[PDB]
Amino acid sequence: EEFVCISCVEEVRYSFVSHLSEALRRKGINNVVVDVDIDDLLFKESQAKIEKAGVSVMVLPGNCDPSEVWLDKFAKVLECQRNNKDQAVVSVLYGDSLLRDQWLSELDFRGLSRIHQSRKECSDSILVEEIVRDVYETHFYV
Amino acid sequence: EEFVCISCVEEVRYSFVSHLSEALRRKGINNVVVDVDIDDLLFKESQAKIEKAGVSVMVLPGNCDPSEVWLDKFAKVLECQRNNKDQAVVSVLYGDSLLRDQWLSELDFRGLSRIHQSRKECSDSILVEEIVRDVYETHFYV
Ligand code: NA
Ligand code: NA
Ligand code: NA
Ligand code: NA
Repeated sequence: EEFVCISCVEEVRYSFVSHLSEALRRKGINNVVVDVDIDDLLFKESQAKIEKAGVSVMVLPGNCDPSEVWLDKFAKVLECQRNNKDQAVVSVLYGDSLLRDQWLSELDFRGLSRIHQSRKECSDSILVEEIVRDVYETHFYV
Repeated sequence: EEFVCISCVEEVRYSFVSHLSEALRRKGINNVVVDVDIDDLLFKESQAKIEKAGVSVMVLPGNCDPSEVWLDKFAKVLECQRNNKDQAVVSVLYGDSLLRDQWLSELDFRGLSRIHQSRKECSDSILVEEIVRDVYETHFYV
């Protein structure tokens, strides 16, 4: 049973991410959520979730400067990918005031090219469906 | 074809409300969304949506003082109910920092008793499902 690991900051754990998780489940795609804001104690005990995931969906705080977010919070998520080079990484730039050019630069530097983004007056429900369709058709549909 | 009208402020139109709308649609429940922050010009042209709705779901900005919100923005929604006393009203106190006691007082004063609320570390996806189950079983299931 392949599954998806969604990583995020605590601010969207119970809002946007909860809808994303439920939409994946409705599609028949098992998933777990990892809050990157937890102590590195609990993170160590959660690393296996990320490492064993067939798909890693990183939901990024797109309103924030990547220079204060990536190394601090998300580098530890991506490093889990090499314990599984069958693992795909999908990135989501989420927020109502994206530092879009900054994040696109950041993701390119990290070698990440599969990117979904919040858009002006585009509904989050549509964004969720877009992420689900991508994960589903790429990895759970043949 | 009975339908639901969801009223809300612009801040949650494309986030929480979009998930609520999509969840109602998945359940087979037709629905439309009215943004209460629009000009009273466009509101007049949207009154019919509210008046003809079998269920009016008011998604309220629960982090805000009801004394600055209700009369200003939502009284005009509830007044549409009497053009249809077959119309039920469901209220949702949405926000991550609810002025809960203030809003409960406000709703009681308005004669409204069907109330869903954001809860500490309770997912919005669950809140949506709760609202959908209530609307569905009360009005679209016999
Ligand atoms: Na779920
Ligand atoms: Na997308
Ligand atoms: Na929809
Ligand atoms: Na509820």
